[PDB]
Amino acid sequence: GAHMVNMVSNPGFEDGLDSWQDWQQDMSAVPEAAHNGALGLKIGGGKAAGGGQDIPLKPNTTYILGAWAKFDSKPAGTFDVVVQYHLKDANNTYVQHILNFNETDWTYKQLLFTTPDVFGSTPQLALWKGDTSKANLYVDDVYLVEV
Ligand SMILES: OC[C@H]1O[C@@H](O[C@H]2[C@H](O)[C@@H](O)[C@H](O[C@H]3[C@H](O)[C@@H](O)[C@H](O[C@H]4[C@H](O)[C@@H](O)[C@H](O[C@H]5[C@H](O)[C@@H](O)[C@H](O)O[C@@H]5CO)O[C@@H]4CO)O[C@@H]3CO)O[C@@H]2CO)[C@H](O)[C@@H](O)[C@@H]1O
Ligand SMILES: [Ca+2]
Repeated sequence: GAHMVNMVSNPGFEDGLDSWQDWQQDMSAVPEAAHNGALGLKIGGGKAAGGGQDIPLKPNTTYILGAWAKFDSKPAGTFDVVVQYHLKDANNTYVQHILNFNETDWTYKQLLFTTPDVFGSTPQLALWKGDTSKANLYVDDVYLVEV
């Protein structure tokens, strides 16, 4: 109203891996992983792996983080979607806003948070598949919207 601002670049992986860092060389944008559109992100099983992007959030602002994910077989651990940054306080507090997934059917989760007055480091959006079973992880439509 009149627009909703989304802060995630290439949120649906429709531009492949554009804008996303592939930390463990274990990511591909493939039709297999799509929940919407032509592509989704597949993070390959067998080792902990993930990727992410840096996001310039505004201070004192309400954001909604949301994502769709599923594992293609039962995981031991989880796949986590995280917004993280440091505060500029005495303890340099590291803040993490976390969605945890372990489902084998496509599942949507979301959370709301409000950013501080000042950031101690540039916010990062992390897609972290910490599970080490053979399960592949699909994730799609990762949104971070200002309201
Ligand atoms: O690989 C080369 C590449 O590395 C980049 O650095 C990456 C690195 O590769 C990743 O391994 C690393 O992954 C970390 C995630 O970013 C971060 O979100 C995650 O944080 C954990 C946290 O440690 C943990 O305490 C927390 O537990 C919560 C549970 O999830 C909840 O269920 C429960 O209720 O509460 C607890 C406590 O809050 O979970 C979160 C989410 O999993 O830790 C990951 C590592 O274990 O990210 C690095 C980037 O930040 C590097 O930048 C590149 O330059 C390089 O090329
Ligand atoms: Ca998609």
